[PDB]
Amino acid sequence: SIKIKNAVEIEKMRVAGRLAAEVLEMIEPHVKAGVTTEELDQICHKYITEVQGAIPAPLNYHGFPKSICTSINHIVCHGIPASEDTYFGQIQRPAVLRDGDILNIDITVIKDGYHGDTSKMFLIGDVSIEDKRLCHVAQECLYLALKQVKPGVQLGEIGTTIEKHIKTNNKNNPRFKFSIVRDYCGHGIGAEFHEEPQVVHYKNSDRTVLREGMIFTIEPMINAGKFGCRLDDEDSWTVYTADGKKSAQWEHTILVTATGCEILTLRSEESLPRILNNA
Ligand code: NA
Ligand code: NI
Ligand code: NI
Repeated sequence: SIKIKNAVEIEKMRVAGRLAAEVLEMIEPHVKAGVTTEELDQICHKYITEVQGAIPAPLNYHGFPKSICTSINHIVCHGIPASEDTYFGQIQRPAVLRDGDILNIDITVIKDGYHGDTSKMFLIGDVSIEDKRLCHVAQECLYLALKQVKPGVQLGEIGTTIEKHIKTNNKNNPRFKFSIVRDYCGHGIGAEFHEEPQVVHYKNSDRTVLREGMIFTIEPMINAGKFGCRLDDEDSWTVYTADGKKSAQWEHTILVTATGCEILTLRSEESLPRILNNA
């Protein structure tokens, strides 16, 4: 059952989404070669708890051992902040940022019982053209999906729009060909982290109709190689590309408006409007 938020819930979700964006704005100057993901987790936990008077959701309700998810390079999602690089058998489980890395920081804040969920890519020092393209095309996927959202649109149009963009990029850029992760989806979000509906990022024909007052996440994960992932059996959380190529993701929490959508997690650096009129 999908929740339609009332005026009061929308204003609390607006506050939680602004707070989630603010964490990502605050952390940026700390993100550089030689910093551990553990340090970023400490800086974010202190800011969320002591400055924002909010809660980091992963730590408190999801059984996650830390306050933020930090996914580097071939990590797709749910990277665990740590003070040292470890190994999942022969697979690197990184925690220390190096020149050339891409980094996803995923933030989920609760403020007065409502969730704000968002993530972005950081480019660490001199990043390859390949890796810049991957991060840039992943954000184009999110932006283009957002431009399809308005009351009356079927949910399947989101993944169809993302897969159309990736098929177009693959036709026009066969040196930089990408795939869409199938294992993880966007979701209704509000008083509860995981609400209806599920939002897949690949071509599908889900007939669920978007309505004004629905709030959900769009969070496409784009792989530089094949679509498949592998779960870390040792730490229960770290998701790797099955082929060891890099993966990039961007996430926004969005409110369906009368004529389009509101990006509740929009950041100050983004050249996307806070409110899209898609009618
Ligand atoms: Na990645
Ligand atoms: Ni998230
Ligand atoms: Ni999410």
